[PDB]
Amino acid sequence: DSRLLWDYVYQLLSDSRYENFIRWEDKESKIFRIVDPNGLARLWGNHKNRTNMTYEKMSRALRYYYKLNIIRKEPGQRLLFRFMKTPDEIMS
DNA sequence: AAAGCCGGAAGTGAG
DNA sequence: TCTCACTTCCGGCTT
Repeated sequence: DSRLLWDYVYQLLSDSRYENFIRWEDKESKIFRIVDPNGLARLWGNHKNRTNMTYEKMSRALRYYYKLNIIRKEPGQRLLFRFMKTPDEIMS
């Protein structure tokens, strides 16, 4: 479960030490913003012990989350996203 | 122009 | 050995 991207994103959003890579913008509405796409892509590649992980490839995994309706693009600003399901709902 | 964002399609490490 | 959750590559379209 820890290897899953939605689990990793939730863990970073709850740890204030990562506020400069990813952060809540409307925590009540599950709206978050990716602050450092290149830096966030390195944390993800390290998290899965992978090599040559890029944000171009990570964002494709986020677009894969578009199709599963886990997250969606929020139109307010660039790199803004919204969780459409809670962690309990994704595991359901 | 260049960089970013998109989705279709095939590839793959790990559990 | 097989499948899952991405991963890898890319043409096409935005910004």
